[PDB]
Amino acid sequence: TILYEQDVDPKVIQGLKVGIIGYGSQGHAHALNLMDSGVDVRVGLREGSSSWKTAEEAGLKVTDMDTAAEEADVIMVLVPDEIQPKVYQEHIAAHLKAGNTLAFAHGFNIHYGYIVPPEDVNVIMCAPKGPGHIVRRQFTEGSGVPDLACVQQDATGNAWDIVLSYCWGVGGARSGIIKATFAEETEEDLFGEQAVLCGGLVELVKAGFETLTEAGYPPELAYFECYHEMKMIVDLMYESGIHFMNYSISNTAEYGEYYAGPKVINEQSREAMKEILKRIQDGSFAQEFVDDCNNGHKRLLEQREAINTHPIETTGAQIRSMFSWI
Amino acid sequence: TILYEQDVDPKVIQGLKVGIIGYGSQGHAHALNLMDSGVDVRVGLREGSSSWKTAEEAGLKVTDMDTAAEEADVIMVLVPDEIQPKVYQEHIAAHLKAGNTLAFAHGFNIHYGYIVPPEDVNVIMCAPKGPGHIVRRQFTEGSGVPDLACVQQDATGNAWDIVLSYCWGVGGARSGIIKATFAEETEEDLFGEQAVLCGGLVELVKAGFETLTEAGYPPELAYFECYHEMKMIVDLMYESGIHFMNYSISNTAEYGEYYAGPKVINEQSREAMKEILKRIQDGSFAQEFVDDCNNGHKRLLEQREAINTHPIETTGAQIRSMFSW
Ligand SMILES: NC(=O)c1ccc[n+]([C@@H]2O[C@H](COP(=O)([O-])OP(=O)(O)OC[C@H]3O[C@@H](n4cnc5c(N)ncnc54)[C@H](OP(=O)(O)O)[C@@H]3O)[C@@H](O)[C@H]2O)c1
Ligand SMILES: NC(=O)c1ccc[n+]([C@@H]2O[C@H](COP(=O)([O-])OP(=O)(O)OC[C@H]3O[C@@H](n4cnc5c(N)ncnc54)[C@H](OP(=O)(O)O)[C@@H]3O)[C@@H](O)[C@H]2O)c1
Ligand SMILES: [Mg+2]
Ligand SMILES: [Mg+2]
Ligand SMILES: [Mg+2]
Ligand SMILES: [Mg+2]
Repeated sequence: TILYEQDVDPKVIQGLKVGIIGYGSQGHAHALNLMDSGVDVRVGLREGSSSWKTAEEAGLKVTDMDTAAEEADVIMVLVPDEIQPKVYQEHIAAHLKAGNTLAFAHGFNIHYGYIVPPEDVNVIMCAPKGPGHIVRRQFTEGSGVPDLACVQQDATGNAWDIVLSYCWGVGGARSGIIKATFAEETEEDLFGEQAVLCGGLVELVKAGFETLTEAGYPPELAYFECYHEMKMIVDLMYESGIHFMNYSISNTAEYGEYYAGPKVINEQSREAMKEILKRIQDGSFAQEFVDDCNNGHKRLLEQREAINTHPIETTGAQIRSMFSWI
Repeated sequence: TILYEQDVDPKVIQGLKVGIIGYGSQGHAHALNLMDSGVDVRVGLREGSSSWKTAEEAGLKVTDMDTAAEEADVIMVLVPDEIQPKVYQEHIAAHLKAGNTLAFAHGFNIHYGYIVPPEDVNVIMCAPKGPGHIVRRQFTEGSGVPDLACVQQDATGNAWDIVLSYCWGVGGARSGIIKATFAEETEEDLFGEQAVLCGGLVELVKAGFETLTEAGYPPELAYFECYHEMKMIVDLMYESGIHFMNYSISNTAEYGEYYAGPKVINEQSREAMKEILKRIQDGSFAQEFVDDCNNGHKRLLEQREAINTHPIETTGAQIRSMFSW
């Protein structure tokens, strides 16, 4: 089920030229981890982008997107999902040669049919299960974010060797690579970020913080209890399991966990998770999201403004600004 | 509202002998952080404890609980909350002298009245807002878990100086010390662990993992998606705010966050939080917990067995054992 360093061949990606289109969250992580893994990488950007100089200063070769796509054997598309079909049609498609590989870090555009690649190129994905800044940070610390590896089209007959070697180059074989399909990855990744990692988690910490401040407790106190301490609890779970986190916390807390958890994450919460999954699988969430992107990110940005001005953020920025380290 | 190093005086706790009763999750953290901060510390344990040799090997003075309470000026009680009244009456109370300080790391027993200390001793609390192993790890890395500082009784007239200095000694001034009362700490601490940090968080990750495995996804994939990635998201929030974590994740994920969050943490979840807080404030949760403790921890241990043998735990133990670093 899970593959590690003995299951992959680093030489396969080391023998191919990689073009990373974009330099955002995933783009910088993939480009720098592959550079450090001995791969010939170049980053493709719009002329005059502010990210040009950043990438150059980090030691990477930077060129325009058309040049990166024409030079590369593996073209990895790391611009926002809603932008990829336009960037693909205008700067990538005409430069694909039979025997190149087009790669993604999410299956959204190929699964939902917004990009249809030509027949004589591989279509692969290396999807790190982790946000880009951390895909970079863990690799520099000797660890690595786990990846899902997928092949939609194998024109060379070695697409699997190529995608597994690319996961190696971004740190995935340190923690584990799982083979999956483009539809599986798209659906589980959408579900996780909606239900648990970003949707669920940020609303649970906001609701706790608002319960405490509504009840009269000071917002600095509520930040250190519901928000800052979260990292500490999750660090123990990440390293050593729920059983070790529950051994570290007091018996008072552990009884409280078992009593309160099903009350806060209730039958309705579970039914909402089933409905989240249903709208992912039926394509309705993907259409909602692309509709909002074609309406100037209207919903996204009014929701961004609301959370960025929430009292948990104003209180947290002041607290964090006063931390001192020895 | 928040106090830092310039607001505390390290020399006060450096001038007092501290006795730590117990050596569990908070106990080892307070003993070793105070040792490293230049305080004269001893740990008090039962003769023959398996923790005795671990504390000696870490370089602490270790004695029996009655000797540590007789040697000390500040006696910090870091045994489980349900057993503090018995250890206090049998090994601590008779050794308190006028001018000593009795300290706790949670206000549960003094708030709910299970311990009533004598009149000429200070009664203080330094409550780190973090699990003990991390109170120690952050201090050794040059950071520190923030603390609540409280004074229930000030016999010496300098109990505030002592508790703030003690918070300095365990790393609290690096991140912030807030003054609070014993009632406020007890209520907010019980609420946070039940509603958010331990109850809410573990059931959220369980429910996402079970949704995916019921829907046919493999458990190892559901572990990496719902459980392992959580640390990574929370790290960004801890270091740089929700606005930075939302800048790091894709626009697809950020739209997904804002659409799905209120559906999973719903109006019922919010009403359950307000009920959790009401049973904390009215003492009913405290009595429920102490009744379970007086029944052999029967409910706690059946629920511990059920989560320790959940597929999320069996899958995680096997995944984590194969990490290369
Ligand atoms: N964020 C994550 O951690 C994460 C996790 C796993 C997978 N994914 C997947 O990785 C992929 C990329 O996501 P991301 O979040 O890394 O992207 P991102 O950070 O939002 O992408 C920013 C990059 O796209 C370029 N860009 C933006 N709009 C553009 C346009 N109209 N034309 C040309 N370039 C444009 C930007 O250019 P400038 O530099 O010039 O401003 C920047 O280099 C997506 O498929 C995503 O689902 C993301
Ligand atoms: N856990 C946390 O992170 C946390 C966070 C903040 C505050 N608090 C508060 O800190 C206090 C201590 O909690 P904790 O979780 O650190 O305790 P703990 O780890 O459960 O305490 C274990 C220590 O208590 C001793 N002990 C156990 N039963 C005993 C008995 N019958 N008689 C004598 N000693 C006994 C143990 O002895 P042996 O070593 O001999 O087995 C061990 O040294 C509580 O007030 C708690 O609310 C805890
Ligand atoms: Mg993801
Ligand atoms: Mg995603
Ligand atoms: Mg606490
Ligand atoms: Mg507690």
